[PDB]
Amino acid sequence: LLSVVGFAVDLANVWRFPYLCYKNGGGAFLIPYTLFLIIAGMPLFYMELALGQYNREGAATVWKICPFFKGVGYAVILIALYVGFYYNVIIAWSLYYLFSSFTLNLPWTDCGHTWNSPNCTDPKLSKYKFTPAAEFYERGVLHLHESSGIHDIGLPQWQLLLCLMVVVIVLYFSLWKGVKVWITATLPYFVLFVLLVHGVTLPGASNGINAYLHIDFYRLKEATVWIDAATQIFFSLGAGFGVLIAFASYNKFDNNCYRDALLTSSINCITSFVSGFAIFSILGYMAHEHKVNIEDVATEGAGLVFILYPEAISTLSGSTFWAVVFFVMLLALGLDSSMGGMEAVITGLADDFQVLKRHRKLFTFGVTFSTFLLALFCITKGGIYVLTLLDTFAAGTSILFAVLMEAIGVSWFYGVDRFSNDIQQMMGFRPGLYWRLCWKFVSPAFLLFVVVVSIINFKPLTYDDYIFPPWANWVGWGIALSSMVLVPIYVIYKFLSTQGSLWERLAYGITPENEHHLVAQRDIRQFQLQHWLAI
Ligand SMILES: *[C@@H]1O[C@H](CO)[C@@H](O)[C@H](O)[C@H]1NC(C)=O
Ligand SMILES: N=C(N)NCc1cccc(I)c1
Repeated sequence: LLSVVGFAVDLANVWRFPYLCYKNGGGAFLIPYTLFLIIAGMPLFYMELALGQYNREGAATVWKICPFFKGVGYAVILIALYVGFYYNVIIAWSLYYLFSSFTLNLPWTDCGHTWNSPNCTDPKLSKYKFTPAAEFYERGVLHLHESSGIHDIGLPQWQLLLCLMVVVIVLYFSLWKGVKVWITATLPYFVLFVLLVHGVTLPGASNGINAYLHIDFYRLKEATVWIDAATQIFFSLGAGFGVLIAFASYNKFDNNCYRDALLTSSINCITSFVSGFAIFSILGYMAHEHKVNIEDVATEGAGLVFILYPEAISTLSGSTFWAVVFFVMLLALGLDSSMGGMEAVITGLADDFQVLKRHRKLFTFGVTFSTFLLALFCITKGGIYVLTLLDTFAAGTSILFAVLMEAIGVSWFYGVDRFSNDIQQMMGFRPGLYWRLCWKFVSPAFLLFVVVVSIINFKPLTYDDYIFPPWANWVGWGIALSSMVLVPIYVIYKFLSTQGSLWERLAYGITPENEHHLVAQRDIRQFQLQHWLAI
């Protein structure tokens, strides 16, 4: 019953939300987060679920309702493929930490090991990169010290190569035949609650809680926090990768997508809040232990959780049991999230091409073995730089633009009243005025604003104290545009491939393929003002 908390929690909420929150202060990130969850996240979540469940198609072939928008399905499939590259490397880190967490002297506790620089500092006898946990993550896991930047990235690390190989083999044998246990669905919440309890009882964590609950508004005057919050909203819920549409493809018709959207968004909100709470309790405790400030006590990159959660584990009694339990939780959660993403990709491209649906094993090998070879850039010596580049640009302005185009193609060109009648046929009740106003007007306007301020207010990409070269930002914007350009390219392809006059081309591009016999009789809904004045 209610296998929804095992979809409402994913590696985003527990790995990416921590550093996005910490990077943007305390609750100054939580105000835009819940705002976008109320006006944009939940409406588009419910819209994607209803679309997939009604049309019975994946992310690419759901756009037979307005053919000019299939480029958006291609774009979200490419977003998912881009995210998988650096997303399986986080699972490789999880597996390496789980393998290293089977000793009784955890390697992130003392710093008399071999991966330690002569500049270590121990609070048991600061610059937040000379601590045993940070020096284990950077030099004992990543081997980042052997890399001068993103230009000088070495060869893929051997042991991380083994971990990534295991991860990719597991993903293949999970996805090679199946169309897709509850303990791996409730263990995230158990671990998060244990961590919350210990964090609130930690010494020095009151300061972290005060810093987390403190809402500074000069940070809200700027635009970085809003773009971060929007991107995290569409990264956590999954709207923008084709995962919700591909998973609703297999739902029953009478399934209540409304209550699933409501409950998933609510669990996501409370889970992210409790996750930030635990994270900042650990951060306050770390600032107390290392005798520094909370603002410069840890990294603001993707490896923040691999320094925070080991540091909290190192305090609990029986630290090895909790290390093993936490990293099994993280590994299983990441594996489920990656199964979801790769199954979104495979379902989209297999409902699009029937030869890809017939050869499920070969196509799964092609999708998995390609994200393995391209994840070899993120497991190099300077692969944290490639992972930062991808995390910044693979799902950035791209996913916002993609969900904006989904909302537009469903609300304005397909019809929001047509979509509402579809939903009323599926479940039995019209969505409601709040939902239609968010689908048609509110969510598209906010998404357009965020995309525009994301393109016009763009900060150059940096790691902790390392500035990426300009060509790195050019490469990142090329990665972001490789998906945002699929929509106009498909519009121009579908326009230059439809026989007929200009108006017949427009009609055939905006009319669902199920009703392409109407254009012959010149009966097009979108060509009347009544269609666009439907609220
Ligand atoms: C350690 O600190 C010294 C400062 O005297 C510096 O010269 C050296 O490069 C540092 N080694 C590292 C960061 O590995
Ligand atoms: N659960 C969310 N929101 N994302 C998970 C995800 C997305 C794209 C690709 C992969 I691999 C995994």
